Amino acid sequence: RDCCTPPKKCKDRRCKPLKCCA
Repeated sequence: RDCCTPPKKCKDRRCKPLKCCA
Protein backbone atom coordinates (compact mmCIF):
# COMPACT_ATOMS: atom_id res chain seq x y z
CA ARG A 1 0.00 0.00 0.00
CA ASP A 2 2.70 2.52 0.90
CA CYS A 3 4.54 3.31 -2.27
CA CYS A 4 4.95 7.09 -2.22
CA THR A 5 7.00 7.21 0.99
CA PRO A 6 10.41 8.79 0.01
CA PRO A 7 12.58 7.35 -1.34
CA LYS A 8 9.58 6.03 -3.18
CA LYS A 9 9.18 2.35 -2.79
CA CYS A 10 7.17 2.03 -5.94
CA LYS A 11 8.81 -1.15 -6.97
CA ASP A 12 5.64 -3.07 -7.57
CA ARG A 13 3.28 -2.53 -10.51
CA ARG A 14 0.39 -2.16 -8.06
CA CYS A 15 2.01 1.11 -7.03
CA LYS A 16 2.06 2.29 -10.65
CA PRO A 17 -1.63 3.72 -10.69
CA LEU A 18 -0.30 6.18 -8.18
CA LYS A 19 0.88 9.42 -9.79
CA CYS A 20 3.41 9.66 -6.96
CA CYS A 21 5.15 6.96 -8.92
CA ALA A 22 6.00 8.75 -12.11
